[PDB]
Amino acid sequence: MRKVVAEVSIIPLGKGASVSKYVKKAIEVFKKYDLKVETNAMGTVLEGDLDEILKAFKEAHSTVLNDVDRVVSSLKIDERKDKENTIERKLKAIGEL
Amino acid sequence: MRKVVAEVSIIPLGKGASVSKYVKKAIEVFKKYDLKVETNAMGTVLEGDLDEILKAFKEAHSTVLNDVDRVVSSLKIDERKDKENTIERKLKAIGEL
Amino acid sequence: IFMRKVVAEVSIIPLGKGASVSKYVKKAIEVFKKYDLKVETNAMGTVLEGDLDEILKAFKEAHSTVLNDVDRVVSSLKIDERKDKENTIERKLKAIGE
Amino acid sequence: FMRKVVAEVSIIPLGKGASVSKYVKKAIEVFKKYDLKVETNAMGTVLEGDLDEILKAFKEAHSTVLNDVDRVVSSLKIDERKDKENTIERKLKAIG
Repeated sequence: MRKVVAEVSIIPLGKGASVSKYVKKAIEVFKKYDLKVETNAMGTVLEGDLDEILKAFKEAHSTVLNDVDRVVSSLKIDERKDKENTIERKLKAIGEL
Repeated sequence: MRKVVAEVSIIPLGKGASVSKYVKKAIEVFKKYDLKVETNAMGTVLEGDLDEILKAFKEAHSTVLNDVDRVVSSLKIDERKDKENTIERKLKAIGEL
Repeated sequence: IFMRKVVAEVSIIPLGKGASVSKYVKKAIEVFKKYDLKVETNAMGTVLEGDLDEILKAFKEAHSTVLNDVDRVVSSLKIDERKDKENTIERKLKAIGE
Repeated sequence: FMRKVVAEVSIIPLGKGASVSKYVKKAIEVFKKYDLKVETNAMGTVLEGDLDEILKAFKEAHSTVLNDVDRVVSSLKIDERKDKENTIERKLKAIG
């Protein structure tokens, strides 16, 4: 287990401004993995194994691409080896929990 | 009032992995403006006038830079003309409210 | 005083109908050329060098120009600023041996 | 089975003294070990090649830099389309 905190956004192009079903489809993929999932208005934060996050990201990106012609997906990872890599700690450290 | 939804992250390249202090300074800066501020584990989501968000972004970036030698800040704007640009609608649209 | 130099990268994603957005990407780039900035376009975004306020204004105009033709646009601006060294594309690339 | 995509990556180490060029250079050397076209710019590195290879390269680059510091924030952005080839060349030509 190599825990990290990440943020992902899967954006489909060519379908117009209303793409909520695609964003929802991606979130469903993340939930299939052993990850804590916190969705916000601009993306989804994930907490879990680095490899699992990488697999989930690829699957989320691919599942949306299956229904559209083009997708721009972003993955940001924040990992430190001196403290626990969790969403709770991160939030508590800045008074957002 | 040209409302948009955005996500920002201000990362200082000074001290080690310890930078929660700077993250908090930025959040407080945003809250001085007439913006809805929703912070998550990987950044802060903002809702409000575009010009106000740009101003806030610059100040937040600057306030953190005042204490360190280098800062890498990110601003992502999501704006549409067919529906209201609110955090509430975005979350409701994907069933995450 | 009239120059607070930084290096930045901008990418604009239009969410419209049809497969291809190069037309809008091109439009945004043309906007950058109206400001006193060094412009280095790559396959995933555009790198800019110049005054922070000018980059912010250029960013807003680029985003707005594309939004003029589509219903929704997701635009990204990343700023890299340091006070211990010069903020230029040149120094960044030479430092990397590129 | 090739699945070509274009991506951009930035590996940013936290806590070492504003100057992190040696770490950025290290990440770049890692990308070069993969069969990917590598085009570095002042704010990141653009990659072209197989998706899995890019994901692996991203992981290894992030990990290599993390080996020398306490914290690293790495970003990966993928742009993939099914209606046209996924090359840096085409993307650049399409926009002049």
